[PDB]
Amino acid sequence: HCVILNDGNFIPVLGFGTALPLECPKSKAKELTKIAIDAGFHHFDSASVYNTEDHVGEAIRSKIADGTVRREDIFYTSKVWCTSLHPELVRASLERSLQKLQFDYVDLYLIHYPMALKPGEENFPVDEHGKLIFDRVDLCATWEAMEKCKDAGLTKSIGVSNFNYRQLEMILNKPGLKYKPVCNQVECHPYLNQMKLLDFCKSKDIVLVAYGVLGTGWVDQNSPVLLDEPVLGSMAKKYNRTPALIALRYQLQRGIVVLNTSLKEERIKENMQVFEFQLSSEDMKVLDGLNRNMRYIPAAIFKGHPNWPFLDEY
Amino acid sequence: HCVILNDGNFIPVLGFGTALPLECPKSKAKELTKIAIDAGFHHFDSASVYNTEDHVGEAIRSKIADGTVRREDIFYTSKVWCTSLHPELVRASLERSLQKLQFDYVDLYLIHYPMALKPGEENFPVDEHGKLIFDRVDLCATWEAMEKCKDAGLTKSIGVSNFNYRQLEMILNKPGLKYKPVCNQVECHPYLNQMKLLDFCKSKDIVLVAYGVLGTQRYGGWVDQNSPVLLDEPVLGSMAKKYNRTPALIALRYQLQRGIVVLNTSLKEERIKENMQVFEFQLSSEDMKVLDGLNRNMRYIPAAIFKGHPNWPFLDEY
Ligand SMILES: NC(=O)C1=CN([C@@H]2O[C@H](COP(=O)(O)OP(=O)(O)OC[C@H]3O[C@@H](n4cnc5c(N)ncnc54)[C@H](OP(=O)(O)O)[C@@H]3O)[C@@H](O)[C@H]2O)C=CC1
Ligand SMILES: NC(=O)C1=CN([C@@H]2O[C@H](COP(=O)(O)OP(=O)(O)OC[C@H]3O[C@@H](n4cnc5c(N)ncnc54)[C@H](OP(=O)(O)O)[C@@H]3O)[C@@H](O)[C@H]2O)C=CC1
Repeated sequence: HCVILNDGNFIPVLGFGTALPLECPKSKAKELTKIAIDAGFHHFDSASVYNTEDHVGEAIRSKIADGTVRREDIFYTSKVWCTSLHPELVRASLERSLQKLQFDYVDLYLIHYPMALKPGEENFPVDEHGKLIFDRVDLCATWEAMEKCKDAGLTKSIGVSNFNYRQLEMILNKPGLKYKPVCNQVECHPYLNQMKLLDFCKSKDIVLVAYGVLGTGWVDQNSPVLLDEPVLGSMAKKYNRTPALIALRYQLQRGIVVLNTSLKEERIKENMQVFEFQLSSEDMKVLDGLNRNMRYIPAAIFKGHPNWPFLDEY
Repeated sequence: HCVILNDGNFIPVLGFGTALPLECPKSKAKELTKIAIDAGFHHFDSASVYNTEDHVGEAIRSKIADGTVRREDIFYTSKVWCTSLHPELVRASLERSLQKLQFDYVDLYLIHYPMALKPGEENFPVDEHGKLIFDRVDLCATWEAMEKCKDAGLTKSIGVSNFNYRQLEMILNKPGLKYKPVCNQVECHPYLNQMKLLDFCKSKDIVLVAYGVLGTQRYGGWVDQNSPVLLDEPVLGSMAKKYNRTPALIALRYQLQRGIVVLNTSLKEERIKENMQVFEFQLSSEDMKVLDGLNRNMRYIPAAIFKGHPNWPFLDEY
């Protein structure tokens, strides 16, 4: 099951992300990758900052050798980090990724955040007081750097992540614009259905790829989470499905491309089930009523940045 | 190595926390307890809300049965959750606990947080909008319930956890006070040395028990997790090389020489052992004030779900 980006390319509605817990060995990514592939996953979401590329790349390659899948049956997304938003550093970043993955190209390249930091190896440069050392950049300048990457054939498509209405407009209403972003990858779940941004994105032919659709110290990790919501728990029993699926399907029927991950092979398989059922129109209106502007990933570490995308209503 | 509490009792300066990562089956705790026991640990920090007591109590009893340790050689701590802060519930919890652990008594009982929630089985009662159902309670009335638990012999010592200046004052300056809290168990580490709260507690014969002394980088998603991490702190990493010790160890040593009781844990037996090494070295006076200069008000455990509560302890400077 796919959908089609405003650049004529197609993308799988269900994607397996590859960001790993701080603990887990980069190597773990590789194993989980394979698992997903054998589970039917063809869409892999990764980023240069995650530092799992080289592994996610190895895994994909491995399944290419034993012919379990063809390179053109795999949609691989990579993202450019904040420390490489300066035009001249955008392409060096994508090639570097490609080098680790040993791919000729990627199927999607995103600007990870509409914010920039001091260029350098350290993905998180900081001062003597421990504060992230920001940096200003002409994003429209960065977007051109991306368009060229698409023209250079390094990526079949390009887009953005964690961009807000204005920031998206800032690019759309760009003088000279050649390619519009095919998507805005943002957190979106029943407690943050991102409708206002979703409809803006729809009225521009841009696809909203969702992450944090299930919500990722003792008290906080044991505080009621998203998949605890009774509006789900019950509705889950209704369809004899698990709440996480109810959560998944909900994002799907909205025409939202949903990402997702797990370290448990038992759950990874379970997520393909999202195609085994539909939600009544009445239930969809019920989930639309759970929203409460609960942004689980605010990117706290950025707050004082000139471009924090989450200050605006959307 | 012990230290004495203002109630005449002694407490091990090094204890093991029995909290478990959301995943790990409640059972894991048992195994982990036994492990640490066989590594020299005698102080075990626990709490009702963790639901690891019956397991932690099974490990201690098992080790008592095979003559590896005697009961009186184990300093066990429990805390009363937010949902049982009403005077008429405090003792019910403590007994509930003793039942699962199968202990005649606990060595220390603390008020887990200065905030209360809707009495009930759910430790995190919420409304139809996902918000926690707060509830007001007269802390002093609770402390009176805490004192009676002492006299009833159910606990040897009593204290508070995650209290700030004012909240401690509000207990100390309590008319008719019988037993001052023996300690204030808070989060404390090189990036949050709690110094101002530390001195106040000392000037009041209240010991300070530090948890999260190494870096949980919790609360927040993957993004925030990457932010500058402690064990990577150069000032520590270097200093560690200077004594041929691990950074975490420099961190545990730093808290000890300040008269602080430290809690710590791990799921790696290799690390649980390595911890005893905190007693094999000393940090020079100079190195001590170097680590003092690391502070940066970095609270990793804010108890975010409580922000809106009337008694959220982390708004005041301390
Ligand atoms: N562009 C951006 O800004 C961001 C992109 N992402 C992308 O999204 C991917 C995943 O998103 P993430 O933020 O982790 O959040 P998710 O919404 O995927 O939820 C995270 C948690 O879901 C749990 N889970 C998975 N399957 C099930 C199930 N069937 N039932 C119950 N719980 C389940 C997992 O637990 P367990 O591991 O124990 O199974 C995991 O910790 C990343 O790897 C990345 O590619 C993420 C954040 C930001
Ligand atoms: N009353 C309250 O409100 C609270 C009480 N607590 C108490 O404090 C206890 C411990 O505190 P906690 O917040 O967990 O924080 P800790 O500082 O104990 O962090 C625990 C982590 O330390 C890691 N670790 C242990 N030794 C080393 C080492 N030598 N080098 C590197 N990493 C190491 C472990 O990782 P790994 O497992 O990978 O080895 C483990 O996950 C709890 O179990 C609980 O009893 C905690 C929070 C709140």
